[PDB]
Amino acid sequence: VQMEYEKDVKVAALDGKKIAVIGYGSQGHAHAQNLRDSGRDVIIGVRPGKSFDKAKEDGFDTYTVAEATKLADVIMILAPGEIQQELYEAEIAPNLEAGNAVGFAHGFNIHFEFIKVPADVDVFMCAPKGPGHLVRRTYEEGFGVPALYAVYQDATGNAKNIAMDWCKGVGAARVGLLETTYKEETEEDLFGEQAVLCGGLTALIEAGFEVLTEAGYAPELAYFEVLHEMKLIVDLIYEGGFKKMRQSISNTAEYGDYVSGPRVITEQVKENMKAVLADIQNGKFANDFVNDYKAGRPKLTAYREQAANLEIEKVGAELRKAMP
Amino acid sequence: VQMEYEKDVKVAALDGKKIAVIGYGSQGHAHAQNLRDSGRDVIIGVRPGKSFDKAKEDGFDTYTVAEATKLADVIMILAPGEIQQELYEAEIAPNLEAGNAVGFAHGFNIHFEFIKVPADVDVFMCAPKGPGHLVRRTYEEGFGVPALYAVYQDATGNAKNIAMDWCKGVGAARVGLLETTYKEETEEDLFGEQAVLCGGLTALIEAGFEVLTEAGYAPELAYFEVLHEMKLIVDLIYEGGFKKMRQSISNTAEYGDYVSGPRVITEQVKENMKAVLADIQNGKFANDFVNDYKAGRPKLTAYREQAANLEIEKVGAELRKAMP
Repeated sequence: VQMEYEKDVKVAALDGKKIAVIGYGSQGHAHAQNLRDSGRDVIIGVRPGKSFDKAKEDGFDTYTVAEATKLADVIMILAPGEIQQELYEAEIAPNLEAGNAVGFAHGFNIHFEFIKVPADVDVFMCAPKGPGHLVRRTYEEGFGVPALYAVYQDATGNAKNIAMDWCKGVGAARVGLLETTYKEETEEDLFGEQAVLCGGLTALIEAGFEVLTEAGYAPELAYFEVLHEMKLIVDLIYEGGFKKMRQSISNTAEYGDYVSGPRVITEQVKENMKAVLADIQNGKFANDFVNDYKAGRPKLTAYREQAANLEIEKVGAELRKAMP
Repeated sequence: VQMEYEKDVKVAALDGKKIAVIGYGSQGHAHAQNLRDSGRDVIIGVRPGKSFDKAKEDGFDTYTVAEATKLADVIMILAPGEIQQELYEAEIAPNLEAGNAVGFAHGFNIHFEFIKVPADVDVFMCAPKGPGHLVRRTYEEGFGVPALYAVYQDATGNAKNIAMDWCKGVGAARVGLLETTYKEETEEDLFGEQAVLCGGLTALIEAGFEVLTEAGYAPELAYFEVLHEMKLIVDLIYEGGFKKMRQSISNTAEYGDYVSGPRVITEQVKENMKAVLADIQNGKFANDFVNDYKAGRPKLTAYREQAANLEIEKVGAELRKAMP
């Protein structure tokens, strides 16, 4: 795959199109405002309430989800993943007309087919790889956040042009675009957050904190040596990969990295990751998540409360207050 | 243990002391410049060469290691770990007097007794939890980098005041100090970098990248999904612990974290970490590091050349180029 920029957006396919951003959370706000600022004709579709009035206060023609869908040619759904299906069936699906384009920033619901859009309507993706506030600020400072785009179904023949022009309008084409598919975006993103970025990482930190404190070491220092110091290392990797990080640390740290990394993350861990990937590919994770939501989030409930009781989280909070 | 600040630096024990900083790398430069800006009487001891001239350029009275040691009351050794022993025996030890204080920023060589300092000389530590340029620049902008301080032997009775006044002089007391011991700093620092921050982390990322690319996914998205996106996750952990990070990510991502984290990092991984810790405590890691250095770094050589051949490093370098 080759990375793409503003020069590669061949068609300004959003020209003359009535655009509805569904949701006015952090992400919806960033998308709609960025596009407005770029030149596009943006309205907002929300439940009446906090976000609604803030959208009107922000200067947007705001409506319900249904009427904003009726008025729109392009409808980007930026509600929370867990309410997209219900919101789509109730408010969006009855108001779609052939030749509309329906966008998402995450492939989960379309890929796993919890939502199915009629085959005379385009489904596209623009997935900026950053949080809404950063997508807005980097644009509010004319560069942006790199993004993935994809098309799930192309009824009109313009779906890829709409997705790239969306990524142009929100600033992402300034820094870089990667083409993907709904399936690859969904599965690589679920795997990355589960196996490395969020699950693996937090579990790796927690396991190291437990080894130290169970061996009798001071928890405040352990907090520094498994968590606080991580930011520096990750910043170095972000800017220059393993190579830049391993150049900047001491030779003693570097050698311990090469020697002990493979003793901690073994072949068995790589196997465990494969079983994590398999459950993403075969739909079992997606079903577990959606089932938990439908049951009233009982697993998420237990998880969140156990996590609030962790020693590292209490020690960490105190130390963060002590260091303004 | 509780966090201490400038207020807790009871005595200004560096007052009237001639201070030698041994080494003029980034760490030496930071420590010496901050202390001189703090108004301490700082000379540089380093072998003739560019460092010798860069120090003389920066306005420091600059001598050989042996000659600087002879002039100084307080001698802070900031040469690289691997040469401190030879450097100390040849150049430093002959020029120490009773009531001098010798400083380190890392306890490795004192804790494992590669270096033994006469019993009428203080041995202390001030260990900023950041790299030199950061220790320098934060000082210039009016705050600093947190630090650990410790004392290994206190001959004069002023060792601890000297360590805290050093941390105050380099800016660390602006942010927070933590008292530790030479044994705990050494063993927790070695374990943190090996099990979590450096070794664990890079092996985790690499195992994830391999699982994705061996399963057939595009290497460039995998880079984003196991590496590039980690900066945001870790910044959130740095600012507000797991709690803030888990609030900030999607519920799908957060759910996957709770569910897959413990599948990847198992009890067996925690057992692997315990064996890592044990080889730190029993001195085997230390001896293997020093033996590799004595034999001409042959293991480190192989490791470094293998690291340079990693697909994730080749694909990351291209993408980091494509995203300036």
